[PDB]
Amino acid sequence: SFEKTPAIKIVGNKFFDSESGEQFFIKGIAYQLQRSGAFETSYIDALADPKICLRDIPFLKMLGVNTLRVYAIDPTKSHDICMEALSAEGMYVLLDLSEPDISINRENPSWDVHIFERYKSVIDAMSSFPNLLGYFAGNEVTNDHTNTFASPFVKAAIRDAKEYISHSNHRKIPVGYSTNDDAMTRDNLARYFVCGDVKADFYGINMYEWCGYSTYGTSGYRERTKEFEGYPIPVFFSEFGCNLVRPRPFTEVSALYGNKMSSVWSGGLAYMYFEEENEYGVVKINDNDGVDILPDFKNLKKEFAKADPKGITEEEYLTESVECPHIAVGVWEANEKLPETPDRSKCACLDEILPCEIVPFGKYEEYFSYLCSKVDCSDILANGKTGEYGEFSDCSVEQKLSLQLSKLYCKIGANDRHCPLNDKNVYFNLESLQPC
Ligand SMILES: OC[C@H]1O[C@@H](O[C@@H]2[C@@H](O)[C@H](O[C@@H]3[C@@H](O)[C@H](O[C@@H]4[C@@H](O)[C@H](O[C@@H]5[C@@H](O)[C@H](O)O[C@H](CO)[C@H]5O)O[C@H](CO)[C@H]4O)O[C@H](CO)[C@H]3O)O[C@H](CO)[C@H]2O)[C@H](O)[C@@H](O)[C@@H]1O
Ligand SMILES: OC[C@H]1O[C@@H](O[C@@H]2[C@@H](O)[C@H](O[C@@H]3[C@@H](O)[C@H](O[C@@H]4[C@@H](O)[C@H](O[C@@H]5[C@@H](O)[C@H](O)O[C@H](CO)[C@H]5O)O[C@H](CO)[C@H]4O)O[C@H](CO)[C@H]3O)O[C@H](CO)[C@H]2O)[C@H](O)[C@@H](O)[C@@H]1O
Repeated sequence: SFEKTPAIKIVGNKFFDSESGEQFFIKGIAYQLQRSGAFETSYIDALADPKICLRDIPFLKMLGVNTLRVYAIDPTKSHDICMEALSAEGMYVLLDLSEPDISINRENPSWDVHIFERYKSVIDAMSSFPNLLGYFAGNEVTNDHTNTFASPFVKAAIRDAKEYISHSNHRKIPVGYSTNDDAMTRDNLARYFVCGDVKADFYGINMYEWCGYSTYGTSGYRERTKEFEGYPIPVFFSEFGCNLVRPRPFTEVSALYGNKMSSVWSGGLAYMYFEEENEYGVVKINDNDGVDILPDFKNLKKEFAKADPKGITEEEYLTESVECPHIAVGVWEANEKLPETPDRSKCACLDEILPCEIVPFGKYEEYFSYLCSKVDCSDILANGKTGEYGEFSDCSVEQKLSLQLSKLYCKIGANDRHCPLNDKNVYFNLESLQPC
């Protein structure tokens, strides 16, 4: 049963309970374990392990959260027990689609079949749950003025995730973006993610402006609120909880759910449940695998308990694209033109027909240098600054390398099955001889 968590839907720039019509405000906390290699996932999926989630849910209930943010799940594992247990306590999940080893690389961005398949797998693993609030298609990808060209790749991912969900049988779970709070890029990022023909469904900010005993005015929350007034999609703090002063009083929570902010913001999620020697936890897991409550826990509990956002109902709420920011060198370099939807079938042709391949089974960046000095690699280049994307730029890194390897082989024309790269991961594809 999911009775206690009816699906949340979006209308304009607010979330609503699809059954009651009441505005939904997030009172959340980030919930993600980390390991302190070839045999286990690099990330830990607490939602795949009942003994973990069932341990923590009583404590989450005590905090008074209705939402968790989870950054990584393993789509090969079941999640129904933990998701059902969360639902039974009125709790929803915001979930990143990426994981540390499969994400858009902010410094060398690509939007390709490998990352897209990761996104689809998470969508197919998690979309049956009514308490799946939303998916993030990226987290802090562009994070300063030096990597703004990564943002078109994120927007393509938003487009493609939304279309994959739309064409599937699943409930249309919204797909949004989570950003940091760099003063130089934050305005352009917010506009970019709602400009042109592709838009984020919602927008979360990792918000650390309020440290210690700050105020609505001095913290910055007042100005942030003024600037998001009328922003066309729901906006919330995907993280908050600056730890400069401890124990964190979390007085920002009083502001966030107060009358002035509640008209603009859809709430927020504290960062985070687990203590990881980074002093951001509200609990610490002991050597006995038990939960030790930390000094922050009671302050967050008290502040959420007191939080009573006055919203508006769906019915009362109910009663021309935005221009993309202009390009300026060193300042804003995210082209409006987006990479194409990765095409698994086109890219799989490379696996079948290419004479020379590199298996997925330091090397890569060096092998590109070498190959791309001998053949023209334009067809695998992706440029988010100029909006120019090569024909095979959506294929996996290994497919892109294999294409260049095979072009070099054909250019040489020895036709002797010696792939022109002496390396254990290189092989001559025998299927290439079979007569996309
Ligand atoms: O320099 C050349 C070498 O570059 C390497 O590539 C680097 C590349 O791997 C790296 O990718 C970034 C991802 O790792 C990153 O993944 C995100 C996680 O960081 C995030 O963690 C969250 C954290 O943000 C929050 O504060 O706490 C959470 C709870 O603890 C924690 O989970 O989770 C996200 C969701 O799972 C996850 O996506 O994502 C970035 C943005 O998309 C990626 O950029 O990027 C580096 C550049 O910044 C690259 O250097 C190559 O692999 C090597 O071959 C090269 O030698
Ligand atoms: O470093 C990697 C992590 O980067 C994050 O993104 C960064 C982003 O969060 C950051 O935002 C700026 C805020 O930090 C800044 O906040 C200011 C407060 O820190 C300050 O606290 C005062 C304190 O200075 C004083 O000493 O004592 C006071 C009493 O205790 C205390 O309140 O208050 C200021 C207001 O008076 C407040 O401004 O505000 C800036 C302007 O809004 C924010 O931009 O900016 C960084 C770049 O500059 C970002 O890199 C990511 O989210 C993390 O995931 C990364 O790990």
